[PDB]
Amino acid sequence: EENIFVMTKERAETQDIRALKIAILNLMPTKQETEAQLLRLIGNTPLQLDVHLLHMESSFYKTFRDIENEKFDGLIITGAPVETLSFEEVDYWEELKRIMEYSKTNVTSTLHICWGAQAGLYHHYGVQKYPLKEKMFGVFEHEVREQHVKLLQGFDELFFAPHSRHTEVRESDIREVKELTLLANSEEAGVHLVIGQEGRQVFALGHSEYSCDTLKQEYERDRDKGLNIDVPKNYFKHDNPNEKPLVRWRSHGNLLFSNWLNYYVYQET
Amino acid sequence: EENIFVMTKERAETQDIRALKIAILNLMPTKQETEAQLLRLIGNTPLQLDVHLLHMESSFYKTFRDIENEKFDGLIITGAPVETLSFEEVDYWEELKRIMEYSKTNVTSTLHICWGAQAGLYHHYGVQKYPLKEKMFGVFEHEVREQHVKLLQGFDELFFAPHSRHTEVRESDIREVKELTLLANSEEAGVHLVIGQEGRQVFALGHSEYSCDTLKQEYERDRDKGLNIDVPKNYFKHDNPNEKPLVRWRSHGNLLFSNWLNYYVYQET
Repeated sequence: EENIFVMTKERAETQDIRALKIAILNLMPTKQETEAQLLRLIGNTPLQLDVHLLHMESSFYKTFRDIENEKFDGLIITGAPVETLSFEEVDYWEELKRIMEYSKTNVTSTLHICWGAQAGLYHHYGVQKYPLKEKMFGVFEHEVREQHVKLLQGFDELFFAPHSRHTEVRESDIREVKELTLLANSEEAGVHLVIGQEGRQVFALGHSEYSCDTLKQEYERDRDKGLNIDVPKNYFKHDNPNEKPLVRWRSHGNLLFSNWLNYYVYQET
Repeated sequence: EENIFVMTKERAETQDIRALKIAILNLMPTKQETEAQLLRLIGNTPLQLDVHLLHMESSFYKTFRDIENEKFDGLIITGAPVETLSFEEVDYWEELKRIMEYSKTNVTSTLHICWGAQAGLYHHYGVQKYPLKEKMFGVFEHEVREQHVKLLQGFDELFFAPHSRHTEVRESDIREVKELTLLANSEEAGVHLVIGQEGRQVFALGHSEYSCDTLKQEYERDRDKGLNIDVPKNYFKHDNPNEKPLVRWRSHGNLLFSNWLNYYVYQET
């Protein structure tokens, strides 16, 4: 045949797509590290992003007051160093409730990380947290629990993710809630990824956003405070803290944030 | 402060980038499956791709004759069912030599898969292949051997990839070649990813392009021919062939092809 056809994979015409409006609520005291991590991870999209930084009310930062009449495509609520308290004992609990209630109506998809996820689950769905006898601490094997869920687009069926917490939510408590769907659990570490109301909320209980040495730094920090803490599991070679950490969770951290931004924060029509 | 700044991750301005010209040389007899797999995998880029299908000389297909005066951004040379023969005994060896020589000068980066990789290594660098006493067959853990190599951008330090072959190349033989750099090996399966001349050639000895049931189909095909073949390793749960395969290699198959296309096939200036 004289005229041969070619296969053309059409370029992504994202040029004319309106920028995604994204807010990050950093509840951390070690503010800079978290911000940097999340900023790298949301680079995982060809789309343009306007990132608004927020914090509580006890110069790039705003408060809920400044945005309560605004709408966002996405919101990230980080973890916080308050997990051993009852939710209501946390100083800023009432302001956090206003933000989370606001998120139902004014944010397309809100991503909750670690304690922020527990807070979101508790407030929105009544899921309680519970103390662990020792810290769930290391990198753990997870398994995908749902097929054909956009958030898990491209995930390996088995994948690694870090956890760092002295508390937990229980699979059984999440199972009871119709509006929740369990996406990824670990035989050892339990619940990691959960989605609520079709992605209206995304909850990540582990710390997929962690960078290379985060667990290492936490280990040494706690060890120096004189805490009795074990080496993070499946992190150091031979459990030797002088060794370079093994990074097995990087790819699925990128996939999580990329799929969130691409399929949940961005909506068509 | 009255004027708060926002962080903006700028959208990828790939709109005005010329389409990447890519050729796929399918040496397989089971032609359609391979083509489909590779086509899905090269969808992993926001860039536009013109894909030209080629085959040997013993309607979307062309031959080397049609393109010998052309230049390509990228070329994929698949594997083939001829691994037990000496390279020179393979019917189309001489035409394949012309193509591979052509690739040095007329293709920016050529990706070689499985036997195609052995052929490329042998022809370009004198690396010989050797018979295995039993088939290297299953999904295997690999480790990254080089930091800061674009092809391994976003890779976990440990990752899974399939192998399916009764022959091998040896790490030591690859080590001797200055123009070759070993990127990923496996304690069990040996050499997987190698790069030659700064990405001018990329060699993948394993089969990261394999889809879910490929190893399953091969197992049953060989078992039915009356061959004595073991269950693929780390593939079926409990080594039970009636079970759904475990897919641990999907993410790094996508990363491989995405990084190849983005950082080796596409060049600036």
